[PDB]
Amino acid sequence: AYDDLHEGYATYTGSGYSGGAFLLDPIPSDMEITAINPADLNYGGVKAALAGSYLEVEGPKGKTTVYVTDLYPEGARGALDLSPNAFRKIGNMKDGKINIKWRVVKAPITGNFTYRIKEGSSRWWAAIQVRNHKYPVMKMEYEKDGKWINMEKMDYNHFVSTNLGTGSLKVRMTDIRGKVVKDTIPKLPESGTSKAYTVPGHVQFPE
Ligand SMILES: OC[C@H]1O[C@@H](O[C@H]2[C@H](O)[C@@H](O)[C@H](O[C@H]3[C@H](O)[C@@H](O)[C@H](O[C@H]4[C@H](O)[C@@H](O)[C@H](O[C@H]5[C@H](O)[C@@H](O)[C@H](O[C@H]6[C@H](O)[C@@H](O)[C@H](O)O[C@@H]6CO)O[C@@H]5CO)O[C@@H]4CO)O[C@@H]3CO)O[C@@H]2CO)[C@H](O)[C@@H](O)[C@@H]1O
Repeated sequence: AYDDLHEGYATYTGSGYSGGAFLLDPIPSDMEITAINPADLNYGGVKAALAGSYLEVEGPKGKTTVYVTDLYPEGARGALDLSPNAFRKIGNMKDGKINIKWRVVKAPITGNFTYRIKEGSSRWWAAIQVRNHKYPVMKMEYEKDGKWINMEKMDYNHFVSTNLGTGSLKVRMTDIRGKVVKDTIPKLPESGTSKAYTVPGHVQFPE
């Protein structure tokens, strides 16, 4: 987002570093992270729209930036569940709950997307996650026989389709601002991949 704004409340949690719902592991233990309420997570009617986004969060004591790694199931609109190293920067740990303002911001990252091909993926069914993206990824499409096919983003932060075809995949990704970039991902196997793997991408959303 270039500009954005939300109000709500934050609490804190030790979860989300490992086994978070968005399958973004490994998460370095000293990263500042957050779980996010389902209503804001599924922005624009896209499941996990905000997975792997970064938020700037302002509390009573200051501002800080967090990586969104997990779902906050019991969260109301605007609600966030921060890691302790983030919460203590913007509020007092003696509080179980604080008022916050927050917004989607550009990821503090460098380089291009990487893609994660989920175990079980094949030409018949594949789940493809985008990582290292500067803004939330709202949409992913691949080209098959001259037409662009929309992939459904899943709760587990991968985009899914079926009968994708043989050969390398031409893909296009759309961010929360409507910016579109295109890339190529190496071919999917004929049989389901026994293990998940990552592939370096060659494109990034614009600044
Ligand atoms: O030779 C005879 C004829 O064959 C035809 O071709 C057939 C072919 O024979 C057949 O093998 C093939 O079967 C494939 C299916 O088409 C395809 O749908 C299927 O996809 C499965 C996949 O195997 C499986 O791994 C995957 O599991 C996902 C799951 O969906 C997902 O929900 C779950 O996510 C969870 C996370 O793992 C978890 O961490 C998180 O917390 O929760 C998540 C959500 O709950 O993840 C798992 C694992 O990744 O599901 C998909 C989809 O259901 O794969 C089959 C085997 O490859 O079909 C072909 C076409 O029908 C020819 O057409 C004909 O000519 C021949 O004569």
